Amino acid sequence: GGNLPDVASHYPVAYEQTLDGTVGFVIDEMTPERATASVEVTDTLRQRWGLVHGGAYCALAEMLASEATVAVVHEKGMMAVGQSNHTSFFRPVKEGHVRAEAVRIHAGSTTWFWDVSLRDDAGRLCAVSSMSIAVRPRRD
Amino acid sequence: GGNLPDVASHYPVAYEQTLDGTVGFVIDEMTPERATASVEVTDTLRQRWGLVHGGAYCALAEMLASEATVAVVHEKGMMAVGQSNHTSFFRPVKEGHVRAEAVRIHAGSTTWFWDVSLRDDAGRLCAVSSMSIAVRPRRD
Amino acid sequence: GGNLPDVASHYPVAYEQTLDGTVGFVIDEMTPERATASVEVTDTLRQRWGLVHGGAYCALAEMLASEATVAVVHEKGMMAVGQSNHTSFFRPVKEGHVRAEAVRIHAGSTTWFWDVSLRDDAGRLCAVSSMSIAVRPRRD
Amino acid sequence: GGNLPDVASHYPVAYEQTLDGTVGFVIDEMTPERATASVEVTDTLRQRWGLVHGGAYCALAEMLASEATVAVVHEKGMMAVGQSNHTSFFRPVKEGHVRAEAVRIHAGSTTWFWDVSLRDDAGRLCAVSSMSIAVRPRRD
Ligand SMILES: CC(C)(COP(=O)(O)OP(=O)(O)OC[C@H]1O[C@@H](n2cnc3c(N)ncnc32)[C@H](O)[C@@H]1OP(=O)(O)O)[C@@H](O)C(=O)NCCC(=O)NCCSCC(=O)c1ccc(O)cc1
Ligand SMILES: CC(C)(COP(=O)(O)OP(=O)(O)OC[C@H]1O[C@@H](n2cnc3c(N)ncnc32)[C@H](O)[C@@H]1OP(=O)(O)O)[C@@H](O)C(=O)NCCC(=O)NCCSCC(=O)c1ccc(O)cc1
Ligand SMILES: CC(C)(COP(=O)(O)OP(=O)(O)OC[C@H]1O[C@@H](n2cnc3c(N)ncnc32)[C@H](O)[C@@H]1OP(=O)(O)O)[C@@H](O)C(=O)NCCC(=O)NCCSCC(=O)c1ccc(O)cc1
Ligand SMILES: CC(C)(COP(=O)(O)OP(=O)(O)OC[C@H]1O[C@@H](n2cnc3c(N)ncnc32)[C@H](O)[C@@H]1OP(=O)(O)O)[C@@H](O)C(=O)NCCC(=O)NCCSCC(=O)c1ccc(O)cc1
Repeated sequence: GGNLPDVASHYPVAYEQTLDGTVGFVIDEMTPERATASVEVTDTLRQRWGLVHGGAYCALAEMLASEATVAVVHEKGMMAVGQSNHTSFFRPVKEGHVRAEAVRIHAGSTTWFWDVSLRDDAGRLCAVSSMSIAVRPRRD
Repeated sequence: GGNLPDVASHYPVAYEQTLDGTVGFVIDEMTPERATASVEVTDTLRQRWGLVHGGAYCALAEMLASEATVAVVHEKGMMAVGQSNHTSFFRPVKEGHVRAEAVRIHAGSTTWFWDVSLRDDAGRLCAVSSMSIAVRPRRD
Repeated sequence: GGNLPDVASHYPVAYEQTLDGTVGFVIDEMTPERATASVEVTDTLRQRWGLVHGGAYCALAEMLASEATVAVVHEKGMMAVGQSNHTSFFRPVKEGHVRAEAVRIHAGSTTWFWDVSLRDDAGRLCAVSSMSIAVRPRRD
Repeated sequence: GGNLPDVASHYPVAYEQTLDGTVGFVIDEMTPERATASVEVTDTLRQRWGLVHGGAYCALAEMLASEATVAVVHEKGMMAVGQSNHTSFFRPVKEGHVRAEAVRIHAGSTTWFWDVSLRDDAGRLCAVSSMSIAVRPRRD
């Protein structure tokens, strides 16, 4: 349901059961240099004070940047996992959607790096995340 | 609830409906300088490859560091929100628990900083998060 | 001098004696939303293995982001200081120049955020720095 | 003059000519899990406003964490370079010394991670740096 890249015939955990399926992350565009995703804000994404949870912006950035890397590297026999996620918070989001745009800025042999912007429905920049993704040969 | 600090009579979102209650975060210890929390790994905490989601370590650190700041500052008329969350991933977790310990290292008039360590059931350091928490006068 | 913003009649340390003047940082462009600076690589910018010091990219980003904030806020009675500097290193520099471009992405009442790109003489992205700048009322 | 680990018979750049020798960084203790260094504050370490430059704390952290890794890995045929440096600034330093303690918290096959604390002469925690060091086989 998430439109994550189809790079394998089966996956260990079905979309609807994962963190991402639970909060409702959906990938829209996906290219080697750029990917977008969004999510409808519901309480499941919020913390008790009624704001989108800082963790939700982190998770959306993490999935989008990792999977954008997976889309390219899996068929090359590689695995891609987050090694560093630095998200900074500029404006709270209370409702509507959060919309993430990941732009690739470095693609090394061992590390890819993506800048992710997280905007609210008015287009305001509410958070950014710098994602460093480790790329390593798959163990099996 | 998740045992979050009881600082107000009403909260906008019930624990069990927040991202925190959905994934199952529970605070164990809380003092002004040090707090701990933990979560059972379930699929809701995982991504589709079967590992604990990077976002889940970030969210655990974010709630713990923030709420451990709230516990001190709420009664002083202040709000505390995540301003920066830098989480780095050293070893994946596939199953069991993730346990977090937040140690406060700076308590400034406008910013508190917490180092958070995230450990598996074997005690191994799987991730760390450097949490910066903004502390502002509460709005009407 | 290094062409830093001229906002005060006296400064505690002369350009040529600061770390900035010692290594040779010079600001080229400065507007409220965007600033650029550059430095010639000399041994003073290098570490003992002959590469540009990681600290040198961090210092270039720090001075540029801070002073580009000073340029706006000093006349408003505010001081601006680095609060967080996250620099990530993609490709080393052995000789030539390092050129920095800071693009402002958030200008909040208490925090400004700048994305800084650090490029070699070939235009290649060698490092980036996410600069968070605290903005406070100036003390007597 | 810096007491950096002696792991090779010659180096590309002599200590006194490097950034580190110019500002005066000196390593005191050095073990596989922990290293310390300090530097006397002089104008060469300060910015124009008379404070220690944020870049100086970054550079001290960077050299100490990289070289602490070099001390162990060079004789194993590896190179160690900074891949990420995230320094956060809690209190300015105006004079005296800055004293850095690097503690190793993860030693992977490709990445080592060090927490560095930077204290003033009164022992106050003025800055911290999270250093991720890439370890790679040497090319020659
Ligand atoms: C960190 C890393 C090695 C990781 O690689 P990656 O993201 O997968 O990128 P990739 O491996 O594709 O390589 C990119 C470039 O890195 C360099 N590189 C990568 N691997 C190696 C290697 N094994 N040996 C030598 N150079 C390498 C190389 O220049 C490469 O370009 P190319 O020749 O392959 O086209 C690479 O991004 C890099 O070298 N970044 C720059 C590191 C840097 O310059 N840090 C600052 C200086 S070192 C730290 C320091 O300040 C210090 C100060 C004082 C002191 O006493 C000691 C150290
Ligand atoms: C960033 C911040 C202002 C945030 O404040 P916080 O976390 O709420 O801490 P708090 O406000 O409790 O204050 C801690 C100490 O900071 C200083 N401080 C805080 N607010 C102020 C203020 N409004 N005015 C003057 N000093 C202040 C002061 O020393 C304070 O101690 P105390 O005198 O109150 O006991 C404070 O942590 C701080 O001052 N940190 C250090 C910033 C720093 O030194 N950065 C590096 C140098 S500035 C950046 C730079 O490298 C640069 C280079 C070249 C160039 O041309 C320009 C800039
Ligand atoms: C961090 C900070 C307060 C810093 O302020 P700044 O960079 O100077 O920005 P500025 O003060 O100009 O304000 C920007 C917007 O922030 C909000 N804000 C700023 N100051 C305040 C304040 N004193 N009171 C209420 N809202 C404020 C407000 O929306 C403001 O817009 P406006 O209404 O003034 O137009 C502001 O950037 C901000 O609010 N960012 C978002 C913080 C955020 O949403 N973090 C994640 C959620 S809180 C952390 C968390 O996940 C958590 C999870 C579970 C749990 O149990 C507890 C916490
Ligand atoms: C990042 C890195 C691979 C780099 O390695 P390092 O710092 O040199 O550490 P090292 O290579 O020594 O290995 C440490 C452990 O990492 C794992 N690992 C390392 N290399 C590999 C590999 N090639 N294949 C599988 N596992 C590996 C392995 O568990 C290893 O332990 P051991 O079996 O070797 O004893 C390793 O630190 C690591 O795996 N860290 C954890 C990564 C992580 O769990 N990130 C979060 C989950 S993935 C990102 C994400 O959230 C996501 C969400 C949704 C979605 O749709 C996609 C992704």
